[PDB]
Amino acid sequence: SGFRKMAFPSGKVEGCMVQVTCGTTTLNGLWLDDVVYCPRHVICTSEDMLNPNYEDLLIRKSNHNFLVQAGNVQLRVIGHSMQNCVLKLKVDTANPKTPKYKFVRIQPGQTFSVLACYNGSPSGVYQCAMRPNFTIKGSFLNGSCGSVGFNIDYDCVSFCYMHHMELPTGVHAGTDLEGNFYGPFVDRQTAQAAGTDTTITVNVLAWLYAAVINGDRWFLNRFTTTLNDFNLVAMKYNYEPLTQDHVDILGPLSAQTGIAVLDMCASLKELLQNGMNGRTILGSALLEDEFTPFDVVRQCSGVT
Amino acid sequence: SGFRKMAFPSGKVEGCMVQVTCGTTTLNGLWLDDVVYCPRHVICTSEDMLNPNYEDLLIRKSNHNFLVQAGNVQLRVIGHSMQNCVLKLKVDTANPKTPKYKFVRIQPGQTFSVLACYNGSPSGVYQCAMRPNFTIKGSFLNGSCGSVGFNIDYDCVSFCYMHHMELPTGVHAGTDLEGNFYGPFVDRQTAQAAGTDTTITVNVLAWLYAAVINGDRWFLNRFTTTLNDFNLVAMKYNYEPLTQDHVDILGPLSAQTGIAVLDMCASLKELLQNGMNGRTILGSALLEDEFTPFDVVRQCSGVT
Ligand SMILES: C[C@@]1(C(=O)Nc2nncn2C2CC2)CCOc2ccccc21
Ligand SMILES: C[C@@]1(C(=O)Nc2nncn2C2CC2)CCOc2ccccc21
Repeated sequence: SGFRKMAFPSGKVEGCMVQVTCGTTTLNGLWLDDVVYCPRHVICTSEDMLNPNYEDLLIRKSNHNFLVQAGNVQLRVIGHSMQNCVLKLKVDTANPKTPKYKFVRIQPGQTFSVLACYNGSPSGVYQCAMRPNFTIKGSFLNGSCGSVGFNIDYDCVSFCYMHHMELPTGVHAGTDLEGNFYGPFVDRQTAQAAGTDTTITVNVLAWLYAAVINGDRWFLNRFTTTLNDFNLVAMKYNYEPLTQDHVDILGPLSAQTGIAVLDMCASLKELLQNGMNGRTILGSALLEDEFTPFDVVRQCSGVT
Repeated sequence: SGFRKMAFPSGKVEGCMVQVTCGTTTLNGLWLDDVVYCPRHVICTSEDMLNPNYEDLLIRKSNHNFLVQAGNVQLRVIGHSMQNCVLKLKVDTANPKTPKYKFVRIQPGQTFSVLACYNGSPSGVYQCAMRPNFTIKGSFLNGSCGSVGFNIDYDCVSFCYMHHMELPTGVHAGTDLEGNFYGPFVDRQTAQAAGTDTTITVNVLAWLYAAVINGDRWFLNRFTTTLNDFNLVAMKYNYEPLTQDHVDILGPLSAQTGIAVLDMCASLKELLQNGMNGRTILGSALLEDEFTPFDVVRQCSGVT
């Protein structure tokens, strides 16, 4: 037992991190097969970021201007193209460590692991969620752009995120591996404010189920509620509305614990209305929303 | 910017995980050079755990009774010995993926990453701290024994922990890689209760410095305190006493932020006495103590 904010093992993704340099700018690239993926802002100076015309800035770049280094060995760049906000650099060598992989675009509320990198080298791994306002709250310093977010299904790495930007509020923005930004964000040094960061209700309920499985039961009460009644409270507390799809997804956790989904909603409702009163749930003093119901099942069963 | 509970990249340790089976019991082993390290309780039945005589149980075991599998390939066991609470299985093949490594015994308050494993396969990675009562609060199910805790200094993995046990309270106990338990715990299914789980004061102060660096400054006040005055409050709140050694260790964070160590102690004192009042610091509603001052510097500078 015990329940932790766990990230996927990062080895398969570490084998893909390379360093990409264009002019004075160095960031991270993802090397899969004979292609290196990186944020297109690698071609910009700090001055260009205010109002970059990426197509025009890219005409001045040739294959030899993109320096790609995998560990301490240089990769030969034989092609380059821009797909949305990422550059795809064709190299003459397939990455020998390329794992089985997919490029997926996740939904808000979904979680993933980030392998934070600097100069193509991994610094650490942590678990994130795509917020309902399409930002992530990561740990990213200068040089961390090009670090990726991913999930793993046994031996297949599903890449879902590539880091590009830090908003003036300290939150993070990026793209899927096709270069499309999550949310309305653009790769330009301009006023971009995030919308309401609501709480991922289905994730909190999944985490309440993990708490019951792992022995933290104080918050369980004698009440029940309905989806409509719960959602009035959820609205008031800036929580995502709960749908019948969410109830269905929580079905296995409900079955394993014997606590009906709406009963757990009534427990959550009282926690919202009354607070924790100085108590904790799974070592946290706030309601955690960065575990999906699939993460809870995975961790509570021991999936590898 | 942004600050996260970050674990080290696990690739180097994933390359060392093997499966060890003895009789009906399967757990994890750590393969470094031509030795596989695992908890000695691999030789026990569930019945043996009540009062095992490890030397006597081990006489009935031969090299061929320890089945070691690295991925899907069997390793030939050519020697076996017991060192304290671990077994060292000599195999005929050096692990080709053995990283540069050390075996270190950490102090309470120190943090490390755990690569939770099942049947020699990695399931996830998370950051831990050796609690002041010598327990860890991990996420460990049946079959996770033999999973290891570690730190990394560039390319050198310092192994500090091997998982062995779950106490009836849901907390975890284990050994360093020489097989010596942290704390007073023994590998026997018996009444073992942990002592006071105090808060690692120097870690909380380090995390308050990370919060100021990353923009969360509301808790900064107009006060100062002394070590002796701070420690009276720390005692009342079950916090570890702060020593001049801790003040010295926080020196670089104090320098970087311009906030004297004792001023931050006065901020911590008011947080203890007054609570958070429904506010958060780095997305947490409790004072976090699982970041050392070295972890804060590492993450805030981008060490790889
Ligand atoms: C490259 C840059 C950026 O945000 N980098 C970044 N990302 N996460 C963290 N950091 C560092 C600031 C800490 C700089 C600001 O202008 C922009 C504008 C758009 C896209 C990127 C960027
Ligand atoms: C093997 C065992 C154990 O605690 N295993 C373990 N460790 N972390 C998690 N789990 C599973 C229980 C979930 C079982 C109980 O008796 C003992 C007694 C001593 C040492 C080990 C053990």
